[PDB]
Amino acid sequence: STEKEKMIAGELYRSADETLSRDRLRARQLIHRYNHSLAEEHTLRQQILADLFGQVTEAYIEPTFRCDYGYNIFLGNNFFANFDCVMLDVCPIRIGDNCMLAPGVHIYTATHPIDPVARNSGAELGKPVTIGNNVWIGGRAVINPGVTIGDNVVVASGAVVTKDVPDNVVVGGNPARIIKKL
Amino acid sequence: STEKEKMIAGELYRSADETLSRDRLRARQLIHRYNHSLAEEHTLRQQILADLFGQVTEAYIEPTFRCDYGYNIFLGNNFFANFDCVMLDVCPIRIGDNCMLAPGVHIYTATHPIDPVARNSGAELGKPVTIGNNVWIGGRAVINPGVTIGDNVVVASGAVVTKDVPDNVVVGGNPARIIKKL
Amino acid sequence: STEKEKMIAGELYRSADETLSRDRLRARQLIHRYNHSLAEEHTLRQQILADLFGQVTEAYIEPTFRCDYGYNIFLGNNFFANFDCVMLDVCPIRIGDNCMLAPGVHIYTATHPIDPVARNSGAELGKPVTIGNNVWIGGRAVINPGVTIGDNVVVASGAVVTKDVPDNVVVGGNPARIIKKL
Ligand code: PBM
Ligand code: PBM
Ligand code: PBM
Ligand code: PBM
Ligand code: PBM
Repeated sequence: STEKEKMIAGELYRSADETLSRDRLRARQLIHRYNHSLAEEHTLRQQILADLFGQVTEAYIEPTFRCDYGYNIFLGNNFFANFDCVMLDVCPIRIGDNCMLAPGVHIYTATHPIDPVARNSGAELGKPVTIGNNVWIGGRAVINPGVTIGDNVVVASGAVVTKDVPDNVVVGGNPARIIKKL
Repeated sequence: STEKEKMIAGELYRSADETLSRDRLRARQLIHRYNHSLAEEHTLRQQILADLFGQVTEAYIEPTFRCDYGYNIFLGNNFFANFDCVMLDVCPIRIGDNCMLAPGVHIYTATHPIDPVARNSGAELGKPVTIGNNVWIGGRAVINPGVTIGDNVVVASGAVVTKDVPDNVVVGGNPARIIKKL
Repeated sequence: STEKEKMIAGELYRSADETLSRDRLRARQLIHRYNHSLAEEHTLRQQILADLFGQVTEAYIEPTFRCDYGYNIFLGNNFFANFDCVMLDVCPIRIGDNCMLAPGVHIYTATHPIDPVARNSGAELGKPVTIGNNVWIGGRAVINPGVTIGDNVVVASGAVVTKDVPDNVVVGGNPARIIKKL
């Protein structure tokens, strides 16, 4: 297996890999163009996002936006994200329809072994993140690697999501807990 | 009743109202000027803040700063904010005298219904935020919509404030709780 | 004691002090140059950090990076920090070998008295931060003033650290608590 295939599949990979280095530069180029583009530039922004992401249809994303690869982000219909959102997509980040991200939401997929020896060994690895339909994620929340958020979930601002979230609940806190059922 | 008066009053409003859209454009223009202002350009900075806010006297605000409208921000005397502070002022954000915001403090006022049908309906709404005199808000705190913070309050770094905070306490945590009486 | 000596030693100091002011200005110049440097400007980035920090050997720091003075930052071998990290170094921030900071980690040393009269009095003070060897700090964590983090610690994303952390543990939450032993 290619290092890219290993990375996407959530296995140990090498980021210094040639293809991956090139992929990150391509994404950086597109991100940079996205972020310095004007808001009146709809065709350009839409064109850049179609190029960047694995899947996208309607998407309103305020700069500044950031991702690592782009092709690991899969966004359902009518996606909305306020400024300073970060989607670090070492592994697939799959988001359903009608998602709303408030400002400064961070979604991570990269991780490291907790054991220091292993960590300092160059080991690189990620875990996918999946988010359902009609999910609202409040300002400055953090969604950790390997998390699955169900449909119709409201994530309060500043929440740090470390475990799966079932359908139809409001979560909040660090660590995030169920606040109430919808 | 114009959409603007509805917005400010904390009622359902339509952001696409032409007057509100002109208003956000003006704010972005002013914010952009502020953020790219060289350092010794203190006059320019002061004049921009006088033009942007609903009320301001002495105010030291390190770029980058961000707000939505500007005119819903009312700042008391001797206001101070470190870099990357954000005041999303769909509704009034009233802050008393001698306020100190550390870096990356976010104050929000916009909200959404928790019900997904209602949320996906295009319903736009906010709640005011009021902060007292002599309040010190630590790095990366989040102040949520509808919250009132009393006088002489210390908000610990990273705190996420979801409810009123009475006078003379230190609060911290997410959710933020009383840590000690002053 | 020059105000500088007081600042560094964690005593009440006056920031408006000319050398300090010059020192902060110098730091801003270097940071600015670092932050706008293109990637392949290896030589330059490394040269700038050598000039900025009190101690550094191998350090990979993704822009944007930010500090107050630079000379209060002491970094051990093989230092790594992702983008948006902030080290506000009014007092010494001493970090061991093989440290890894995920994006948007904030380390603070400045503080203010909790008493309002004393706070509004112009009182300026800091507390040193010390971090051990082989520490991995997750995305958007906050390390507060006066904290000491032992060796082989993993600080979970979004954790807010307010008290010392002993060797060989994973901490997480706000406030951060021991999640498990390593
Ligand atoms: C089509 Pb392959 C498992 C580098
Ligand atoms: C228009 Pb909503 C990301 C507070
Ligand atoms: C210079 Pb004080 C708002 C951490
Ligand atoms: C050798 Pb002195 C405490 C400016
Ligand atoms: C691939 Pb690590 C510096 C969150």
